[PDB]
Amino acid sequence: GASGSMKRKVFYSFHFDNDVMRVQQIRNMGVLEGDEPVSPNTWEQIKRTEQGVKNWINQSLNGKSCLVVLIGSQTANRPWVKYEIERAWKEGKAVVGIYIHRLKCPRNGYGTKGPNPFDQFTFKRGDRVIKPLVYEPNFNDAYSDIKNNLATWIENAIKQ
Ligand SMILES: NC(=O)c1ccc[n+]([C@@H]2O[C@H](COP(=O)([O-])OP(=O)(O)OC[C@H]3O[C@@H](n4cnc5c(N)ncnc54)[C@H](O)[C@@H]3O)[C@@H](O)[C@H]2O)c1
Repeated sequence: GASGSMKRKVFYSFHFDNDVMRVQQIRNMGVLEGDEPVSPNTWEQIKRTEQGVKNWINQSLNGKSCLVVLIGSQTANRPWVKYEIERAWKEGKAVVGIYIHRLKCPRNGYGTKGPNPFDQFTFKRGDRVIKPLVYEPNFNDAYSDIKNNLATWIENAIKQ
């Protein structure tokens, strides 16, 4: 029989102006099925109102079992990243973080390691306190380390 592929659909949460090209490398690995971004002009239209942004986030997260935060230098302070993490967690979805400063951006090279966005918050499910999982790729050749382990990392978050 012809072999098939089955990839988990995910929502990527990240700081665009610093990390969009690093996240592209993860898309290129072909391991997860993340939604592609809307165009810049479409994003500007969405951003005209807070309700529009929330509608877009809520709709994009709806059919996703896992939110994947790609952690760069400023991700922890992005207000819509906070909203996305909160929405995914409140909706019972998996939440996981991956540091991406060791992915080499064609423009900015290697990045500054940023704070863990999740550490600013206390997460609970059913009165248990949980810390979302965060993975730190190998300092040298982070691309290959991520590619080899990303699918498992997301399944670990799903089972949490
Ligand atoms: N186009 C998109 O899909 C898009 C863009 C930005 C943010 N977001 C959502 O908001 C969250 C927070 O991100 P943020 O804090 O960077 O938001 P933000 O609203 O602060 O980002 C605005 C910036 O996004 C850039 N941008 C928009 N569309 C882009 C694209 N297609 N490719 C490259 N750059 C693009 C613009 O340069 C702009 O400066 C993200 O996790 C994501 O869910 C989505």
